[PDB]
Amino acid sequence: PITGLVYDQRMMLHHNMWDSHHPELPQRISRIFSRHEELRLLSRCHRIPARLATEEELALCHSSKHISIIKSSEHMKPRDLNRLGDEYNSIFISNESYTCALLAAGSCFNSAQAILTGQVRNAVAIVRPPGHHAEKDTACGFCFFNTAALTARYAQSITRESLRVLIVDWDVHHGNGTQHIFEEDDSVLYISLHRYEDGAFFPNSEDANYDKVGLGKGRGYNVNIPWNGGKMGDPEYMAAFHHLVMPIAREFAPELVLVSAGFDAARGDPLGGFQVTPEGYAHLTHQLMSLAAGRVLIILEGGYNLTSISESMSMCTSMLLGDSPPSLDHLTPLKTSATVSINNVLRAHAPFWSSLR
Ligand SMILES: CN(C)c1ccc(C(=O)N(CC(=O)NCc2ccccc2)Cc2ccc(C(=O)NO)cc2)cc1
Ligand SMILES: [K+]
Ligand SMILES: [K+]
Ligand SMILES: [Zn+2]
Repeated sequence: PITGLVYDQRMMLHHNMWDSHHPELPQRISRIFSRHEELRLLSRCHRIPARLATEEELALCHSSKHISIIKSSEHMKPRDLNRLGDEYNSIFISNESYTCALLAAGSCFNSAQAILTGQVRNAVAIVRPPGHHAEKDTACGFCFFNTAALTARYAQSITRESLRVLIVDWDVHHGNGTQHIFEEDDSVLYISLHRYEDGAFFPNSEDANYDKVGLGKGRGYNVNIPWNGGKMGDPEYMAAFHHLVMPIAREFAPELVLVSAGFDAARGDPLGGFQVTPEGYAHLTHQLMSLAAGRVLIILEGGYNLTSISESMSMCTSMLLGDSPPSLDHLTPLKTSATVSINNVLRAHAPFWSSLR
């Protein structure tokens, strides 16, 4: 029962060459990694080597046009990199972005393979750039390829096509890319908790609302938990896990759990506006570990307070290693709008899940 860890400093090379103060800094992952060494979590883990995703593996979720357009950025001069990135919503590109995107996806492939072959029980992936905003045919919100979506498809390719994968997305933003990719799919259950503000928060789309339950055979397999008008924290996310995430997950019975683990909902994040504590993330991780015989892969998405994301993700790795979960409140009453949100999701998904009756 070992925990895997994958990290490669080459993923720092991707950067915003016109703004050295951009929040998607290279030091996001180096600070997370350095904290794992200071807390002596690194030497307790088994080091998974990073690798490059192949274009065939990328084609599991993305179109040939999108892959070839991102690949062509390798050769561009800065003036043309700037024009190309301006065609997207919140995207900056450099000459090494494609390679870094390949390394983030290939690293999680090796981690899922290590989990599904039994080499490790679970794993953590300290990777960048993130992926959950990336669509089949376009890049968006600092994401080029959908690392979590690709990993679920890669997981099915090395086991069986119908492998039931649960994607839990606790990044403060809606994973619009992951939802659309698996929207008609009933083998991948997508559960996202995200700040919504009636569609005013990025990515500013009503697709993130609670009534989007999936399409076709995927009806019931898309669970949006949208927060509105409130500084959500540990009590709200714990109650969402107790009423929605866990009863639906246990009925779905996943064989593999992927966590789009953004930490921009953590306390102190400069743009998330929430106050989830590192002990809160630790509790959420310990919960998910009770699923799928403990086969949990935690993939870094967003998070932009260097101290916050380093302490938060370190708490998650400590849970995967088997350390005792923190004791939290449980009796703290929720903000009223959070009870409204949880009740709205229960109402929209009760027809599809007998555990929600
Ligand atoms: C350079 N600096 C300091 C910022 C730049 C953009 C924002 C921002 O606001 N966005 C969201 C957004 O709404 N942009 C439109 C807009 C228009 C006018 C005013 C304000 C915003 C970008 C963003 C995208 C994805 C993720 C993510 O993947 N997180 O995990 C994070 C952030 C903040 C600071
Ligand atoms: K989310
Ligand atoms: K789905
Ligand atoms: Zn985010």
